[PDB]
Amino acid sequence: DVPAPLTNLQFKYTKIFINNEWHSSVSGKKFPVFNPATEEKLCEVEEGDKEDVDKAVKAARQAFQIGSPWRTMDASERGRLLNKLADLIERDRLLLATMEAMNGGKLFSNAYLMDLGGCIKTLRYCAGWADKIQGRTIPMDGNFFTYTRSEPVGVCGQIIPWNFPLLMFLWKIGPALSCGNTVVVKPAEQTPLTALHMGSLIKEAGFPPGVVNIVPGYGPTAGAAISSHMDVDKVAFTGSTEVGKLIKEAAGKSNLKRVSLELGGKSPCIVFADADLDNAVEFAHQGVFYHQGQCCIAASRLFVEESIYDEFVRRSVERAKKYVLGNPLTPGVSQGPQIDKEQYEKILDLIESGKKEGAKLECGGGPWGNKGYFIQPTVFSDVTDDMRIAKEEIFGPVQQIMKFKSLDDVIKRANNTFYGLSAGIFTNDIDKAITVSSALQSGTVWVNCYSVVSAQCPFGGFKMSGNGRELGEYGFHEYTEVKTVTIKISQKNS
Amino acid sequence: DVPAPLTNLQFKYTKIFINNEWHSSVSGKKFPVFNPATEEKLCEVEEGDKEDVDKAVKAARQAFQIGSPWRTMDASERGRLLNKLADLIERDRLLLATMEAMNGGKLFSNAYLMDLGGCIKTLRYCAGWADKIQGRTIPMDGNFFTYTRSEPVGVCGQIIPWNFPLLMFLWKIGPALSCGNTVVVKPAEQTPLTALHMGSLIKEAGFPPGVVNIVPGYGPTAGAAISSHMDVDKVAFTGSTEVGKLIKEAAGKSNLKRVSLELGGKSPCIVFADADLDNAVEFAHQGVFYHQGQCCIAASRLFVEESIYDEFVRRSVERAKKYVLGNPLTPGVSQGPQIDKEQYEKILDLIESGKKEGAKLECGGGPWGNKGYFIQPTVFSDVTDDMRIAKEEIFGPVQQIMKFKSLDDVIKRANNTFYGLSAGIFTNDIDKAITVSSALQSGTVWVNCYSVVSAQCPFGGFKMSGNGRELGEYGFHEYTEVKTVTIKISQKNS
Amino acid sequence: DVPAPLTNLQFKYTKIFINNEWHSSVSGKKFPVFNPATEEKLCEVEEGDKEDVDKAVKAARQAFQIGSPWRTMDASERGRLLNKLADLIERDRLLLATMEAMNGGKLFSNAYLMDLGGCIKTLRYCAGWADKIQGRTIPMDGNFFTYTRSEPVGVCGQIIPWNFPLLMFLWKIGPALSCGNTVVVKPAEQTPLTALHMGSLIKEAGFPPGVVNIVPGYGPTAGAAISSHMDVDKVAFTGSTEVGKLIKEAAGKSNLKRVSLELGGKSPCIVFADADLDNAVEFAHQGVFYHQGQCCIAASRLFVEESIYDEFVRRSVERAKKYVLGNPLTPGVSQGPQIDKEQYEKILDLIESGKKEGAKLECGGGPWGNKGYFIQPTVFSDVTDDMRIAKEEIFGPVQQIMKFKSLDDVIKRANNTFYGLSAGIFTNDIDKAITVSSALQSGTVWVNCYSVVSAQCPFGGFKMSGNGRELGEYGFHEYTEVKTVTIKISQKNS
Amino acid sequence: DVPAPLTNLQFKYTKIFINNEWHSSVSGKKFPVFNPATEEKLCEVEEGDKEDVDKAVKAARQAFQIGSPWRTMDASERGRLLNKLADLIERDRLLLATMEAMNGGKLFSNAYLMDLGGCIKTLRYCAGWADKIQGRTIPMDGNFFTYTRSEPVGVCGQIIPWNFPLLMFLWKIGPALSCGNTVVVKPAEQTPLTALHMGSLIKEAGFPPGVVNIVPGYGPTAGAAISSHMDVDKVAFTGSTEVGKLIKEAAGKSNLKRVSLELGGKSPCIVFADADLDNAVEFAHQGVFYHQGQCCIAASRLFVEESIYDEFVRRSVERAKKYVLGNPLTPGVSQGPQIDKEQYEKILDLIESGKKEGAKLECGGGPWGNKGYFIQPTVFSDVTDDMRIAKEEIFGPVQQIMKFKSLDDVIKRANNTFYGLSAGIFTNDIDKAITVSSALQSGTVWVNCYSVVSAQCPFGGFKMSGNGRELGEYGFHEYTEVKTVTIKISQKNS
Ligand SMILES: NC(=O)c1ccc[n+]([C@@H]2O[C@H](COP(=O)([O-])OP(=O)(O)OC[C@H]3O[C@@H](n4cnc5c(N)ncnc54)[C@H](O)[C@@H]3O)[C@@H](O)[C@H]2O)c1
Ligand SMILES: *C[C@@H]1CN(C(=O)CCCCC)c2cc(O)c3ccccc3c21
Ligand SMILES: [Mg+2]
Ligand SMILES: [Mg+2]
Ligand SMILES: [Mg+2]
Ligand SMILES: [Mg+2]
Repeated sequence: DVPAPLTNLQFKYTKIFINNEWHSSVSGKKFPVFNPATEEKLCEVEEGDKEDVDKAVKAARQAFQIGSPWRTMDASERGRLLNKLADLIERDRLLLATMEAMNGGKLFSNAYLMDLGGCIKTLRYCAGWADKIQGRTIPMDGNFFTYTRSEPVGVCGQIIPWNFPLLMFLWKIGPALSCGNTVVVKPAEQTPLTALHMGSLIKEAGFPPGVVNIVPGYGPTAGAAISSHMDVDKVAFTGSTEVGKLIKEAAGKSNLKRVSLELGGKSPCIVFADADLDNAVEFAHQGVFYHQGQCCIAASRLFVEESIYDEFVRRSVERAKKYVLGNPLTPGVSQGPQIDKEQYEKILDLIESGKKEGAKLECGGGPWGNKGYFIQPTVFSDVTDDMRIAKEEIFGPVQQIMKFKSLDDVIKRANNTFYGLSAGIFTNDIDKAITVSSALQSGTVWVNCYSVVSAQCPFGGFKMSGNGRELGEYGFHEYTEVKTVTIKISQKNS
Repeated sequence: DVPAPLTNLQFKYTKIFINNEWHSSVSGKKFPVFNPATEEKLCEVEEGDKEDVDKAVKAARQAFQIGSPWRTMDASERGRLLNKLADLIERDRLLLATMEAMNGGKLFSNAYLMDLGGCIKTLRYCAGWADKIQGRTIPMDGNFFTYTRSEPVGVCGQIIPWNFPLLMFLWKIGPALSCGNTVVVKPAEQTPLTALHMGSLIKEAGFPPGVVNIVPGYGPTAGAAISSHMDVDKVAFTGSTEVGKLIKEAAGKSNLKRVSLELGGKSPCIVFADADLDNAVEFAHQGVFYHQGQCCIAASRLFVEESIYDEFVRRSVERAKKYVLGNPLTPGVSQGPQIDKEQYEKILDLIESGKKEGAKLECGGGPWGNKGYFIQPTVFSDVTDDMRIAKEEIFGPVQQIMKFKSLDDVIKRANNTFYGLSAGIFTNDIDKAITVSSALQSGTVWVNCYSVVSAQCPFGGFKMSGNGRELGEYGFHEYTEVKTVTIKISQKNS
Repeated sequence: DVPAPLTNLQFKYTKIFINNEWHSSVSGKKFPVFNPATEEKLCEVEEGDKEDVDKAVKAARQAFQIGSPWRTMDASERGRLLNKLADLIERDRLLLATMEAMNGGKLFSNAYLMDLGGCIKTLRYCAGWADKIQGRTIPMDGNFFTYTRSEPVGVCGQIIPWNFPLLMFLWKIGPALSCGNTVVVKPAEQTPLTALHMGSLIKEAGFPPGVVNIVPGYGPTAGAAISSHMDVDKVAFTGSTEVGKLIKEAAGKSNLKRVSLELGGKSPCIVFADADLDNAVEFAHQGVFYHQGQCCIAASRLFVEESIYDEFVRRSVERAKKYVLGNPLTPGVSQGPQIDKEQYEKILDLIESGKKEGAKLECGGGPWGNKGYFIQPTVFSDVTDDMRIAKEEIFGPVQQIMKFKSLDDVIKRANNTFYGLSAGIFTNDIDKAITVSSALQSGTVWVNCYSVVSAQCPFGGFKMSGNGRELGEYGFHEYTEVKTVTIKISQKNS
Repeated sequence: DVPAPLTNLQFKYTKIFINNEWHSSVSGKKFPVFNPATEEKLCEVEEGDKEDVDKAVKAARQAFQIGSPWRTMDASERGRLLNKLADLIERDRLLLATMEAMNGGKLFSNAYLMDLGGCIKTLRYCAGWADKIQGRTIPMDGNFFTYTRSEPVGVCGQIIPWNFPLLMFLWKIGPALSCGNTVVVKPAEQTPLTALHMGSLIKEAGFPPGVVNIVPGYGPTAGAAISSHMDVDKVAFTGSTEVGKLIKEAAGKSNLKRVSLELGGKSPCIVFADADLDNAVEFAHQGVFYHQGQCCIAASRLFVEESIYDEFVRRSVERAKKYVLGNPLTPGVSQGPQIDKEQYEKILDLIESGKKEGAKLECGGGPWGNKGYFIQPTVFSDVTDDMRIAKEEIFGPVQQIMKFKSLDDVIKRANNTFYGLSAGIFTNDIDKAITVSSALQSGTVWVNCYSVVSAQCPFGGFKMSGNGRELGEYGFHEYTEVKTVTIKISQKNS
């Protein structure tokens, strides 16, 4: 039961958020934000750059000083504040979902049910960890009492993408704040608006000034000012593998800030002949087509065992033709646009390369309409490993179906990539489920399912799909810096 | 390479061990110890009773005093000492395996390979935990610094059975000493000898006097003096359910000592029609017949799905006929005797009740030989839930085979017992493996195997099969007592 | 800022709570509940006995069946429900606090601020753990995949006292429910009313029927029916050491249910000559006098170093005379009554024994008024270790002040008791704070403070003050039963 | 019992170690290795470069393949192998200590007692973790079974310095192998020899070929080939800040390899007026002067409260005059040389800058001897924060003494650096010990001691002193890569 979206949405929060106040850009420049389904301008936003990032970093640093309200507050109160923030998101759920759909080209009921649901659940999970992040007491050698503190890391710069704008925002700030950090967040230039609304809710919830700062603007300006900043203790980034390398490099060049990255993928989904086919087809399909193919974890290499290949192809093609393209706020639309022209063209070019290189176009395979960035859902069969569409992250509604016969071969092929974010396996065989999931070089492996992401699980990549984990117990701990304290005593006892 | 067993074994360690010295019993009484295969007396051992336990408890208490060598030693030195002990057991393996086989009625190659191997591995595992048992620092409300210590509990009384005498001995002392406790061990009256040899090695390894004390003797005398003792901080018991109840009652009446129990079982082994049959037959067979059926975890209700039941029965019966009974030191013998007359008679009485209640006797069914307590390997089929042989722990070489046709039924029947020590499930279906293992009320559930016990895993019962877990990470934490220390400070910071 | 208490409170929930419904006692009997400050009857409550407990246990067992709503619900939803319950407590805070003050003889603003605040904080802490209770994956020997499940224990019987009725109620149900158990709760006969109100809020929050059942009634009837019940998996108890022994015994005799206990104390508070005296006097004072001396953790042996003894006595006596006795709902009253006549007389008798045995009565020392169970706040000096008032838990407003000179002596004297719940030390010396807190045989040790209890910390006794811990990470885990699952695989890899 | 050092040492292991075999460099070049006390050449070693690193990386990759001996071995056997290696180091202790002292300029009794002792203890600690590294099972939302594996990361390049060559070698390989990784080690060009001896012992202990590979050689050649390598999964580096930046940059540019760094320091040691002076003088003195000042953690800003500053200076100066410089193998020598010319000259240049900037030269201040790189022990007083000797890591026997009078000031001054490796605080005040240790931005804070480093504790820097922790529980988790496995099931139960 999903309400009707708001239609005549008026914008309010369009400025830089520092110390719980709204500021104009130091330059005075602004940049436009668009609806990808219509190409209309939604509003303009202050364009943050280096000098705005520097103010935000100062604010975050002051809020993190020993003795400050955020440092001396009970851990349990950090938790309380995070739950209050989630209450405010629930109150503003329609507004946020509409806003997210409009700005992001995202199907409204998905934005309402999945994105917003995920935002709330994430924050609630995080809230619960605040007073449960613990250090140790250690029975070291000699007459000493030794303990550790799990302290916050400090000022954390957080740079995020356009595909799940609000959700990614909360994935970053929730764990950081739960652990006691302060943050400077740089939303994607395509999708600042829901993040800016969150600023108003952070203030309303009662967070002290300087605890969250938000600086909308471009990557090589505001983004790079964060990655290179001499007083940012940690940078966390989600985005393209290419900018990820630049972030790590900049961290090295500047102050050796801690780095965490999630960079997208080319995730294999392997379907063995004993799999439940109905289950497998639907999961594989959603796994590559969700949000117009704009998921990091997209099942973009679908390996199907020979004896079921033709049938799986047939069913996949049938499934891919059940969409109605158009405005994602409009009742009955089941596929939205891609986010912007750069992505649209990237994807068309890759689609052309699959045609040129001999893959079999089964459906779709070109643009749709004459307004907004729409691409027809496309399936290719007889794809081979050396094709661009088998190698490169497409980030559009383009499914690749490939054949295998040997178990050892499909594992080596699945693993033969610099990516490692996720993978899926479909089989009813216990032994294969365990051993194949052990052998895949992927951060998450799903078994008889795909795209199952929950706040209780750590999430992130092997190899060039990432450094570190987000969420679960394991993620939390990476927003802490360990301090060992060792005290000389006259006599130690067990 | 299993070497030849020693033959002409001379006994040396036959006394009460306290403060690293050997003592006569206070009464001067001794009790005889027998070889169950031949009924000949091996030697006499000092008969420990209440007054000897009191001496052992004072020794253990003194060794536990704040400022003693054992309390002030580095945790890592506790670990070194445990590893040194394991070296000594390695050195003395042939002698201990021989002794264990003679005293216990145990197949000599099994004593040498399984029991002794397990002793060594258990101690090595324990040794590694010693300086890794850690407390916490805790972000509690208010201007306080709080931490916890994982202290040893103190003086632990440890009462053990006759079926794996040396391995049980090490299962008790290893974790206890790892965590810094002192102990008073009470070996079974049937099988004190390898434990007494262990005293010599504990001394040789260099443990401080009073850290391990061993009081051979009977149950209602020495055992009960431990369970009722007003200065024992914890009792750990492995044995019968009946006596476990007495121990727990004694603890309640005396000084509320902490209690952990492992009490045996009536463990179900469920073989689904989709299972690998060769694998299931062998594991289920070893699962009930191992060590003349004298395993707490014996797979003594074998539920087999109707479509494969007859075949499974036929194959189990054929497998059960491949034994040579005799002296467990003699090459080619593959089944030894039961431990003693009382067990022998309990088993024959239960075999008799199966015949009387209408079970189908497939093979075996009575004694063998003219010396020592031997029973033919016995298989009953068409067993039903209401039969004594389906409800009571038999603890001899007696297999019950029953059938089932519904998943829900067989879970409910498996669970319908006051026991809950272990269970097995044989299937190739992923869903059944996870969901049935979740639904079984048993401490250890094996899938496509049985009797896989390892030091890294916690082991113990649901329901009346026990309280607490032994070994693994979890075991070690039940040999500690948690102390919270909360220190007022002028101002807390995260 | 505390509101005025309700004055004309009408009672509504007076029945047995089973399956989210209100039931008459099977017998039809009822028992009266009184205001201890006035001796007026508040109302009558259904008198639960064995047959009511049996219905409650059946309900709890059915709610815990595999497939039931409570077993299949997301862990995160158990958390959500617990936070909703805390929201309802906040909504009903005035009502509950008034009710608690009236029924319990508790100072209203303490009930409002401390008890109710604690109730809410406790539940919020618990809620946060629900989806963070995790098992393990274990790299055991051999070709196996091994994991553990932290499953709930089952049906947990929970028996509680009259001193902090609502708070103790939530201490029990919060962690149990967070971990997925079902419960049968037996409030104290003196103080059922706030617990019964909680039943209405549990239903209103949405908990499934049978998840919490509440059976008001007496100890040797309803209490003993729980401790002896053959289908209760665990009993948790707070109360007198005497009934604790009976609970453990009954657990042993019946079904070996798991036992956890918190049993009160004789806690030492040690004040060294370098202590801040202002701080120390006020903490020691509150530490023994809070809630009319009716805290388990009462600082009822106050050891003061010789050179400051006379001054500490003087200041303590002055502090003890600053009370206004009377009705705990009345503005300006700072000391309420004791809970009932049995306690009142226990305390008077102990006060008489201190007079008889030669302690120096410094103030108070007898009853007050002629209605309700009021005792004048009493301080004794020159108390010695062999006096009844130095040995026995008094549970009334009676402070014992004792002298020491030697550090080693005061430690041995502090430790010379069967009790071990808590202790305090006041010193500015780092070395003493660490080493003395290590040497004290007490579950919680406070340093330069006293009575600091928070949900993030495990809480419970050494020796005869308890078995197990409540709250913190450590408590949570004791409402779980560990299951190890070991799966045979073709080949294991690290 | 420190034995006499060997004199007439013959070298045997001088080559590149790959797959348990010794190789010439691919170029055929060798490089000379010197004794810094005498400047004489010890031997020549094969000069490893990019092509030799490529060979080592292929070997390590192959040894890491799914199904290899190293991947399929029981975790507990990894532990056994580590303990066996520690046995071999024990056997070869005199030879290794002699070698370490000759090659490193290190006091022979310190090499034998401290360095070698530490090597052995570090490996024993690591050995015990191997089969105790565990993942999780996770109660995630929905009908799923989720678990995590703590897998090894893979191929780890490990680049180490000249100051504790063998101990650093074991600090790197111990945890890495414990967790199941394979490695490529690059010892410092000044000090390859004990590491090459270790290759022989790795082979003798029985590790599979390719599990450890060692490539002696220079930094910008072999080191850089590791940090840039497209098939190394993680680089771990201990050394200068400057080079740490290069490594992190190289990782970003190449394959986003995981990076951990320990980079040295400018560690403050704060002595309050209430401290025990005798204790503080000695710890602060050893804290800066140990191993000719060549410790990352050197207490190189000594802040002393004004009321005791002059006395502290006087006593420090007297202590600094009790050295005999010479060959560190000669009985009675208590200070050896600096490692090499470049370090020697860096130190003299810094000493010079102290004189020029107005520090008060109390003793020492220039070179000594006519052979080897010796510098007089030097103490400067009246040092101020802006001086080169207060800002830069000197890494020679040079003590800076400064004064302070306010707690707030001294914390701010201690923290005002880009380093954050360690700090010490000397005080007897409980409040200061906890609160100042909390406020210091340093990885290890010692209280009333200094330089207490133990295998059970995590060790590493805040800020530009490092990324990540080594050793303790926490260290071991950075040699793992977390994989989440999520399996669809028909119905989940708690
Ligand atoms: N630890 C504590 O917080 C605590 C609380 C109350 C009392 N006490 C101590 O105990 C003394 C006596 O108080 P009490 O008589 O009110 O406490 P108690 O131990 O009798 O009662 C505690 C709870 O146990 C129940 N109970 C009583 N008898 C039982 C039995 N035979 N089987 C099962 N349950 C039973 C009661 O009905 C109540 O719910 C007090 O003076 C005090 O010293 C300690
Ligand atoms: C009874 C004991 C004391 N207490 C306090 O809050 C005293 C504080 C007084 C100074 C303002 C307290 C609190 C909680 O939460 C408890 C829980 C369980 C057992 C005992 C207590 C106490
Ligand atoms: Mg880009
Ligand atoms: Mg018996
Ligand atoms: Mg009573
Ligand atoms: Mg250099």
